[PDB]
Amino acid sequence: AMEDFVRQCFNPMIVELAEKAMKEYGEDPKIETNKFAAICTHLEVCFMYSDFGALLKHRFEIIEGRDRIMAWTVVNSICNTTGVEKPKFLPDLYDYKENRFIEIGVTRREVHIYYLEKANKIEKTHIHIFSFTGEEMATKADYTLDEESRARIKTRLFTIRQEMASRSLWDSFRQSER
Ligand SMILES: O=C(O[C@@H]1Cc2c(O)cc(O)cc2O[C@@H]1c1cc(O)c(O)c(O)c1)c1cc(O)c(O)c(O)c1
Ligand SMILES: O=C(O[C@@H]1Cc2c(O)cc(O)cc2O[C@@H]1c1cc(O)c(O)c(O)c1)c1cc(O)c(O)c(O)c1
Ligand SMILES: [Mn+2]
Ligand SMILES: [Mn+2]
Repeated sequence: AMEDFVRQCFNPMIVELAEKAMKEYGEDPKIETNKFAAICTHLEVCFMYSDFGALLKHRFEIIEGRDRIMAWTVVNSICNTTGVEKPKFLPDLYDYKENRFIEIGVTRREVHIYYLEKANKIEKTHIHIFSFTGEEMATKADYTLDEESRARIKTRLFTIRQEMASRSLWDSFRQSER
């Protein structure tokens, strides 16, 4: 059962944020278990990406995984102090070094298409897509992180993928992203 996997594979904080998020949108984590696990994955990658952070003490501000009220407080704080334009939707991070917001995507399809669907849904937000195929794609080929950091994100995705596969959950998870 994909539900049981999610609760074994991901830390309880991540799992809880995934539930809250699904319920906010009216979805039952016990029925839409593939989506449940997708959300956990997007969450964990955002935090991983966050935790990689010479000059600045914390290079990234984390925005995903917060209640919307705090998310916008943090986003408006950053905007009102750095002067950067205010997004129309909440992104996932802010980069203090490059002074821009980042929208992380995670797909189990080919990056190039998911990238495009993301970009259309936003415009000054830097997009960075990962996939379970091991690929990635970022606006203007600027991957923000070093290669050490990205490889760790990619390992984690592949680690999730093998643990799914071993329990035959993978192929469903792969097909459900429609
Ligand atoms: O975080 C994911 O969902 C968030 C919660 C959510 C939901 O509950 C229902 C719904 O209609 C939309 C929805 O948008 C949220 C979301 C936030 C993101 O930052 C994001 O990149 C995204 O694809 C989406 C997510 C990410 C994914 O990458 C993904 O494949 C997935 O199935 C889900
Ligand atoms: O609801 C506030 O905090 C949390 C965030 C939040 C949200 O994002 C969307 C939503 O549908 C409800 C919602 O409730 C949350 C909340 C958290 C609590 O710990 C709590 O006791 C509560 O009554 C509720 C809140 C309300 C306020 O009126 C307020 O001034 C404030 O600073 C914060
Ligand atoms: Mn987000
Ligand atoms: Mn995202």
